[PDB]
Amino acid sequence: SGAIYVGNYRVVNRHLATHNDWANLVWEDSSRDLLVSSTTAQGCDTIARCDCQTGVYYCSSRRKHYPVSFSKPSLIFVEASEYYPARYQSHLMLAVGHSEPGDCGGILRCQHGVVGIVSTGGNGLVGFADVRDLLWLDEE
Ligand SMILES: COc1cccc([C@@H]2CCOC[C@@H]2N)c1
Ligand SMILES: [Zn+2]
Repeated sequence: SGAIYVGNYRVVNRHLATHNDWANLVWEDSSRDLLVSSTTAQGCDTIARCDCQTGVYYCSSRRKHYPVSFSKPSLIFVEASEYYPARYQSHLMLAVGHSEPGDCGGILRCQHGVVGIVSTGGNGLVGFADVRDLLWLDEE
């Protein structure tokens, strides 16, 4: 589980979005596993605006933050899960590292701020949904 809180936006894994999120939906892309809902309070996360390929992600299933190299956001084939059929997830970054399903929402961060959230992985990989193209998260 986990979320990014930037301005009056909450960014979650689409597959973990709650009832209030949809009701309060701003934007969702099933192909990115992202959902942004509206918030009453102001968030204090900074979104990275960069092409960093190194960062640190939180792994709830190890209670540990791991330094990782990761691929640039790409269209990647992702095996079926309980939440999605087998399909090409867009804007997805892979690293070698431990993840289990429940680690989705863990932040990946570089020196510039939040890069993305754990979305997929397994067999020693972890996939992160990029949020760094979502320039509108920083305004309105
Ligand atoms: C971060 O998310 C993860 C991490 C590990 C495994 C999975 C699921 C396990 C079931 O088969 C589909 C996926 N590979 C997701
Ligand atoms: Zn960066």
